[PDB]
Amino acid sequence: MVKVGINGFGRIGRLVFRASLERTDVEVVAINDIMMTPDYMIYMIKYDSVHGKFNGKLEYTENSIKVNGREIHVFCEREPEKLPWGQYGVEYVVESTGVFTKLDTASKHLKGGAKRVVISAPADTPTFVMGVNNHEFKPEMTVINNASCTTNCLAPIAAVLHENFGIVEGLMTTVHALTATQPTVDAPSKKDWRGGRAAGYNIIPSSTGAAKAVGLVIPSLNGKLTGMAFRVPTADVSVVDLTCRLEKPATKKQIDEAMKKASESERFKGILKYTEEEVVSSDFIHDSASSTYDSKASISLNDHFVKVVAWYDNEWGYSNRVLDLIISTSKVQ
Amino acid sequence: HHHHMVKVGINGFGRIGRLVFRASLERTDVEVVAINDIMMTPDYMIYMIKYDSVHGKFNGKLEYTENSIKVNGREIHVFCEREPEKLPWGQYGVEYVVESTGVFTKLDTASKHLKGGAKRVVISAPADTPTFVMGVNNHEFKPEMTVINNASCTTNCLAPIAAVLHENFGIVEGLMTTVHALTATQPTVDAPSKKDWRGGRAAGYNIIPSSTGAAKAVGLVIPSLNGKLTGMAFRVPTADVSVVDLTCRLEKPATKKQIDEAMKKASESERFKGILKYTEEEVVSSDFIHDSASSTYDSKASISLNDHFVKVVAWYDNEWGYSNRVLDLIISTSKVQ
Ligand SMILES: NC(=O)c1ccc[n+]([C@@H]2O[C@H](COP(=O)([O-])OP(=O)(O)OC[C@H]3O[C@@H](n4cnc5c(N)ncnc54)[C@H](O)[C@@H]3O)[C@@H](O)[C@H]2O)c1
Repeated sequence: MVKVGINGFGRIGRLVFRASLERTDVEVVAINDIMMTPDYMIYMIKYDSVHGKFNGKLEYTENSIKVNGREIHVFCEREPEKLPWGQYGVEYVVESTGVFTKLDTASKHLKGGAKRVVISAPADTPTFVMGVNNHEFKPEMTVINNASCTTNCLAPIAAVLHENFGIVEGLMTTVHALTATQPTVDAPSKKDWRGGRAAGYNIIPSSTGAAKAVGLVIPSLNGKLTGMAFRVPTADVSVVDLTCRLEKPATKKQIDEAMKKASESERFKGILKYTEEEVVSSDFIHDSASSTYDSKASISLNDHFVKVVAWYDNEWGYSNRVLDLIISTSKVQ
Repeated sequence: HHHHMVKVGINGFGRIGRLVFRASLERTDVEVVAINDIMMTPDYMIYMIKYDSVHGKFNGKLEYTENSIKVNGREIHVFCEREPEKLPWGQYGVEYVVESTGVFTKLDTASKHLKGGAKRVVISAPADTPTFVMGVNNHEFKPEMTVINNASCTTNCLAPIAAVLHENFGIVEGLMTTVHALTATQPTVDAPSKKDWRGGRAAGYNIIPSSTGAAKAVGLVIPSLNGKLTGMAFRVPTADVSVVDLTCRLEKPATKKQIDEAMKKASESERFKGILKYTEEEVVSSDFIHDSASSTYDSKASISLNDHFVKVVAWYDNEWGYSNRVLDLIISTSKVQ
């Protein structure tokens, strides 16, 4: 078992934790969050507005929680440099506070004896998408990141189109569920004015590096994609809308068959999924895929110009990929 | 000199017909003198006119009688007929009838209003009649076209944008997405929708893929674009205001700055004034509530991958813009006899 510490017990931190309870090869042994105490922490585990109630046994002390009888240490430390991760045998720290997305600060987790760090967001570190480039990990890379939820949805789709038909150029939109960075009312957002507007009552254009980032995980696509986002009032589950020009001709049937084949390959099993059903966003709540290709919603203008639609639970799929990446890179020493 | 004030009848006081009516109260180039409906009585009509969850309260005197309503002293006759051939529009001086039943789109069907005395009919939706978008092809109207339609709100947003791109740089091909506010055809809970399974799912709690013919229909108002665009929609939980997201390949190289200039110049032209607007501000959808443009180009949100491949973002109040375009089309075609 790989012993994991979680820094920042938020939407991603708490769902990484629930996901870990379903795995036999990884175990969360320590949690840090400065806005919680252990008794409050088990309340936040128990009740979840998106993913429902957790029904296992939950107990607390003043410095630990117990989940189905297993004790997990709880820190409350604002500075990563001060977290004694090594004292509790933590091998990997999940860095999911949202405020240490830099190699500079995320590396301070190693000072306390963690051995590796996975940042749960894009960062100035090696970047990985499971299914696409996780086998490029090198053992000296002590601090890495798992990209964004959007990159994890788009990269498998782009790899299938590019490998089968070749992507000449592409532009992406993601229609994205609300996240914690948005306010409930019109509020200050110095670096992103539109992002300060009331989240629940607006379609809000937003910038994203996900399409560019696909060029980092798929090098031959460097410079050939870009895109943007619209934030909309839903609680969870987002969708990628990728318009691209293909080098070689592909009928809509050939695109469907390529996506279906890919969803059945060892490389993308559980990561890229395939549907022909009349689905809507809530149908992917608690679906652990990184990407589900929507055959009926995707459309072609012609054999060289297509719009592909792919769904992702931005909370649950990404959290499961964080654990997948930890397991994958842990085998590389 | 000036043009006459066109007398209009509204058939179907549903959401579109009622917003056309409200738009006409804010204006002086047209007046609605008669309203027909069968799900409403005159006292209930003034309640729906007075209060609006999107567009605010109407300030002005509203009264009702057994067969009419009064706005600021002016009497408007209210009908409750089933077979529109008997409707005596001509007795009340009605020149144009706005067909906002949300059903009637058969050419002969809509023509029944001419038996009562109306001269012309505008269908407030796509239909198997001549099709028009203000600023794009309204000057193609011929006086023998007694029944016409104003396309859809999405086509009225997309077509001005496509005209500027196509005329300045040339569209080779394009794929469009519209992220669209809720409409009345969607239910509040998961409910049967036999011709559209996704569209029966609860509207307020889902992103819902949907079909739209709007990108293909651009070929009807811009014939050289026939077969060069298609697209789709995502319905999302907002009350009003939608956005077109158009990904285009261009013939002539265009920098992002040249695209901005072309949209800006179009917004200042007599052809597109008040129809296509331009912004460089950090806007969000609620900033377009009660904005009567067909389309507002969003400079900061639009993005170019290269000089030949661009994504253009354009906002539209799907309720208020289209309602004002219906009245504009009435007026524009009334001048052609
Ligand atoms: N929510 C998503 O859909 C999603 C998907 C992929 C990646 N991410 C990324 O993952 C990160 C977390 O996002 P989230 O949505 O879980 O955020 P969140 O606001 O729900 O959680 C952040 C947590 O960090 C805690 N925290 C803040 N500063 C801390 C500190 N100094 N020490 C310890 N704890 C601290 C907060 O109390 C909070 O519980 C962000 O970088 C975000 O961009 C989010």
